[PDB]
Amino acid sequence: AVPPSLRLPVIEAAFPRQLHPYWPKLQETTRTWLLEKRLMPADKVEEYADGLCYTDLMAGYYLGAPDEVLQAIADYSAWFMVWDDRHDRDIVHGRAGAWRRLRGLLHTALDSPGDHLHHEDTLVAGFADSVRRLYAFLPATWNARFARHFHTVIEAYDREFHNRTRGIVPGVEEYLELRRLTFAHWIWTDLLEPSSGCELPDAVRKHPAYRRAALLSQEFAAWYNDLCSLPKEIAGDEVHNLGISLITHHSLTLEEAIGEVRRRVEECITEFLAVERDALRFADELADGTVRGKELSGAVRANVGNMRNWFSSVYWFHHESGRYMVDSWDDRSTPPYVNN
Ligand SMILES: CC[N+](CC)(CC)Cc1ccccc1
Ligand SMILES: [Mg+2]
Ligand SMILES: [Mg+2]
Ligand SMILES: [Mg+2]
Repeated sequence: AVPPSLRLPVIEAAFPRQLHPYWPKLQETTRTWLLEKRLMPADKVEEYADGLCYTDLMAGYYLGAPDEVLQAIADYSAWFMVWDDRHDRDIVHGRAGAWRRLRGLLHTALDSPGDHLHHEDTLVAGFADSVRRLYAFLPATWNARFARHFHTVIEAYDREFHNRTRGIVPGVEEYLELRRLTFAHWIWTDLLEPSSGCELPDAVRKHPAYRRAALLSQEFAAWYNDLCSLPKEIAGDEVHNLGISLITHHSLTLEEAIGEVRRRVEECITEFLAVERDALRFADELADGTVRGKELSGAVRANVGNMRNWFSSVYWFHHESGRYMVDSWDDRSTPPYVNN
């Protein structure tokens, strides 16, 4: 059961959870990867990794993915969690130089991951290993789009570094634009395609129904994260959160901001339900009787189905993962799974 302040009855009633059959092997393989790439200390891997539920999150999202595709996605996603932790710790400890150098190496490794597989910085080497594997599934045109999207994500993280160092809370609209990048909306959307085995042509993925369904899936996920991660983020002096922007710039109380974020999250669901009908009609239209048409139709249908799965996976992840359980920590500002 979910606390009433975080409960979304429409998710529970209309978005039933799904789990990829590879999940049991995925859980252990990603844990071993985190250990072997030295992305987390061995004792913290053993104590916390399974409880963090990072593989559960992805195995509830990219249904139908080939096992090796899901493995690369899960490793990359766990890396992404550790990177968020490193970014936070660099801010907290004022390591502007270390952040800047890491930022530059990630930009370079993103374009040439093979060159960085054995880099002295284990965080860079881990990134490169996952990215090189992601680059082996689809044509180089997809790889170039992934890279373009992630260069933008890195710079959004750099903007967050500047905001927190300068004591700046973004305005609400500024935040919503930034959040599409710090949450990596377009990366998760890109990764639908290797999961269904097909790079979608620009004309297909830029169709308004596909774009809008993809957007709303990610807006829900990011703002639901904001709702559930607000306590940990307040305790950690994090400033990036829709609720924090509302409190700071619209002078809402903590209770008023929670209610406002909740209402915006709820609206994402029913806006998605409306556009999902249009997106599945588009999927039907692509089935024009040709082989390629059947392939594109099936791929769009699978991707839209996983856009829907993201709602339930993200919902339950926030209640299962130890990442957000600030009430259990000795130091509310320092999560125990983080390298401080
Ligand atoms: C730091 C976490 N994350 C993914 C690694 C950054 C993009 C957002 C996220 C949080 C919770 C669920 C799903 C994604
Ligand atoms: Mg964070
Ligand atoms: Mg973050
Ligand atoms: Mg958060």
